[PDB]
Amino acid sequence: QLTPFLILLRKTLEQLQEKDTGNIFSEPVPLSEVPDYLDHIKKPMDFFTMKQNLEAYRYLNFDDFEEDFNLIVSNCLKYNAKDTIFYRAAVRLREQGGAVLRQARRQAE
Ligand SMILES: COc1ccccc1C(=O)Nc1cc2c(cc1N1CCCCC1)n(C)c(=O)n2C
Repeated sequence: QLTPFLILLRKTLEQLQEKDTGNIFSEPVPLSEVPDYLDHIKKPMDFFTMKQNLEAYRYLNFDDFEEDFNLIVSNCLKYNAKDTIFYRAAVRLREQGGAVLRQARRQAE
């Protein structure tokens, strides 16, 4: 049901954000500091934006939620060179966030 699902997602988002130990993915990539970001990235995403989306009832299924998480990672791997803190952090988040989502999905099913 909807209310239990939304409770699950809120907890899941909290746990995903907990894996961002560099605090690298918790606000939008700042265009004032990374001015060419939108030359390469179609749809920016970050955990604050996901929280706004969650609280506005925009994630009513697990796939839509997981897709936005996957964008946080994919965008970062795409934009940044391999030998950067950003790329390395995204690879780690993919692994550790992946684990959180697998557990959450087992709960939702
Ligand atoms: C607020 O961010 C900055 C402030 C001053 C100088 C530089 C930055 C900055 O480069 N931030 C930044 C760049 C990112 C980035 C994240 C950030 N910040 C780092 C500081 C906290 C907010 C997010 N991700 C995920 C990327 O792929 N890129 C290129």
